[PDB]
Amino acid sequence: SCFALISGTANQVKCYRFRVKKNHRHRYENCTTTWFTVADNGAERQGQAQILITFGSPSQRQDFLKHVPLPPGMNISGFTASLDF
Amino acid sequence: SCFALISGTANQVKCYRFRVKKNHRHRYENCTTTWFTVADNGAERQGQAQILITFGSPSQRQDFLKHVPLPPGMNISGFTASLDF
DNA sequence: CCGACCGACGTCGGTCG
DNA sequence: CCGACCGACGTCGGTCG
Ligand SMILES: [Yb+3]
Ligand SMILES: [Yb+3]
Ligand SMILES: [Yb+3]
Ligand SMILES: [Yb+3]
Repeated sequence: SCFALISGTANQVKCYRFRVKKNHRHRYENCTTTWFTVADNGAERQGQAQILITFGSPSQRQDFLKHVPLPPGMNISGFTASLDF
Repeated sequence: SCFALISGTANQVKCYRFRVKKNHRHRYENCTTTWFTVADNGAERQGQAQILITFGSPSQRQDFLKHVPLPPGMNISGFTASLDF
C-alpha cells in the first residue's frame, strides 16, 4: 500500500539501508535489497540504484520524511498502490 | 503506474527474466534485477525472490498475462500505483 | 519452456575516520 | 551522518539437455 522508492549510487543506497535499519527501524515497515531496471545487453543496467521502503500507514511515511536525513545526491519518491489481482 | 510483482526462488526468477526479455520483450515496459525484503540479522532475507515488471498500459499487462507462461511455484500479483510526491 | 549449473563479478554487511 | 573501502558470497547472464 504506502511505499517510497529511494535512489542513489549502488554503494550509497546500500550504506543508507544499513543506517536506516540501525537507527530508524520503528519509522518503516520493511525495506528491500538494492535493485536496478535492466537494459538490453548483457548485464547492462539503466538508471540509478533503488531500494523500496514500505510503511504501515501514510502517517508513518510522514514521520520518516521528517526524521530520516537524505544524503545529497539521493532522491525519494512516494507512491500508493492498489492490488489489481 | 501499472506493474506486476513476480515471485519464486532466486534462480527461478532470474532465469524467468532471461526468457521474458528474450521472447516477450514487446509485452512489457521494463523489468528489474532480483530483490528480496531484508530481515533483522546479518544478510537474512524474508520471503521469496521478486522481480518488478512495469507495463505501458493495463491492456499491455493483460496481453502479458494471456501470453507469457508462469512456471509452477511462481506467483504474480498486479498493482496500480499513484505518485504521492 | 524449464531451471540446475557454470565461472564471473558486483552487491553484500560491516568498519572507520 | 556519510560513503570509500574490506573480503565474502550469492546473484549474474548464459548454456544445455
Ligand atoms: Yb545497451
Ligand atoms: Yb533473524
Ligand atoms: Yb555456485
Ligand atoms: Yb572491490
